[PDB]
Amino acid sequence: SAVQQKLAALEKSSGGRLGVALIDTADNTQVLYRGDERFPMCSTSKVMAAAAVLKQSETQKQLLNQPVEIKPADLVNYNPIAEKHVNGTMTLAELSAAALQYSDNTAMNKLIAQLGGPGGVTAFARAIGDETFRLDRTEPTLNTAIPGDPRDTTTPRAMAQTLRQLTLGHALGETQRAQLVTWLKGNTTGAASIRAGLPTSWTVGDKTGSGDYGTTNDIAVIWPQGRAPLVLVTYFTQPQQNAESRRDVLASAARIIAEGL
Ligand SMILES: *[B@@]1([O])O[C][C]([C][O])O1
Repeated sequence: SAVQQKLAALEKSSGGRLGVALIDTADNTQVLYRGDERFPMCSTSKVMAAAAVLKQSETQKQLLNQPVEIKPADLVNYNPIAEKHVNGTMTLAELSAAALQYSDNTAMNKLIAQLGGPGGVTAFARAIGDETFRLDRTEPTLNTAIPGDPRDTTTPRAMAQTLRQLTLGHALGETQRAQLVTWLKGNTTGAASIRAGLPTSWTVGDKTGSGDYGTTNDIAVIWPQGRAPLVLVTYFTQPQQNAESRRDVLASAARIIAEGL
């Protein structure tokens, strides 16, 4: 199609490897570019950790209000929110919000621990039918994004389908679903990624991700005004270990997708 030619050309101009999956919920059609290739998830994995805790709260009604201590030893490389609560507590809700809306790495590690380790996050994925997602490490080492390394990867197709189920489907209870959507809509790190390639009137909830090898990711649910929502996953990684982020590629891919609709 025209879109796949344009995405292929974008990829060629960028010098990296681009993965795209769009689901149009109107007719359930899919647009895929390298949709079945594995990409390092980096912080896009945090959506799975938050959703897993949300699933736990369906039975543990008060779980999200459970205070969790933030100790200096818990601090890793990027903790914009946890930093503000060292030697104090944050609720599991506040940690989920920090993981999603500020990409706090310490918060992500507390969610993993709540789930009993990375195997606990991966288990939730299998439970909702995602047999591709795999989380193997904690922050910050899950961001190494080494070419060919299957650890901490998923495919654009698998992630799009799963993000659809979590936000638009019923993988989560109604209250949990609404909370996840509210959290994603309030993401603060995505202004230069998918959002930048779309009309300003469209409502977007997304989770960005970055890591080594110039890995630059964004996954988003999109509510166009008057139109059925869309799910868009954009994964991008590069061959140089110290390559710079390329959020512009994510915006250009989003723009090319928006043109085809
Ligand atoms: B994710 O990828 O987003 C930011 C942090 C930096 O380690 O992780």
